[PDB]
Amino acid sequence: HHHHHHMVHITLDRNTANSWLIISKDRRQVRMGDTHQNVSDNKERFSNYPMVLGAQRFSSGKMYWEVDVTQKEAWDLGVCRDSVQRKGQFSLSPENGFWTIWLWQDSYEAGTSPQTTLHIQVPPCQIGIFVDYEAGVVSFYNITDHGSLIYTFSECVFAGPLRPFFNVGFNYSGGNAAPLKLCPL
Ligand SMILES: O=C(COC(F)F)N1C[C@H]2CCC[C@H]2C1
Repeated sequence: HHHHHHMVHITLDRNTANSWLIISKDRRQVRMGDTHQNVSDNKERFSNYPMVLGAQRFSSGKMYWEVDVTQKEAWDLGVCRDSVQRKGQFSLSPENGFWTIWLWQDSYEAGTSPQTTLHIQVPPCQIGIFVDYEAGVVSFYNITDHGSLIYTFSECVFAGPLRPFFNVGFNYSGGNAAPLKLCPL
């Protein structure tokens, strides 16, 4: 792909984080803590899952960023509407305002309803995410495999401002403690 020139500097929004997340000082890395991180509750925080949003809001244009997923067993990545549900249980789907892929139990899937199997020969250590607001496109790229396409959501109905979306996953296994990291431009 040739989307690298639309690179944007994403930072994480502490106020949206689940209360167990630890966001680095530079707001570029997030991981699961082993306990509540001693913050007050607020209506923005994802309550049920280890999720956080980027601070940036996008309503036009083309945007690209990269995320490091090295040695994680489980995670979700993509974009979502600014007005997604924060509290209780929900599925990741375009109907609920999410355009995402994930790793879970040694398989990669796109967050369609129902979910779509992905065909990845080279397990990615870094994922590129491209959004074309006007075209209604969200695409995912395998940076470890020379930028190969993973998945394209097209005919997207955003229906609002978009925010970068992250889920570090639970760590029931003890094998999923590693952070998500926003990679330098
Ligand atoms: O955004 C989409 C589909 O495009 C892309 F995601 F593949 N949508 C929005 C959802 C609400 C109506 C049915 C669902 C279709």
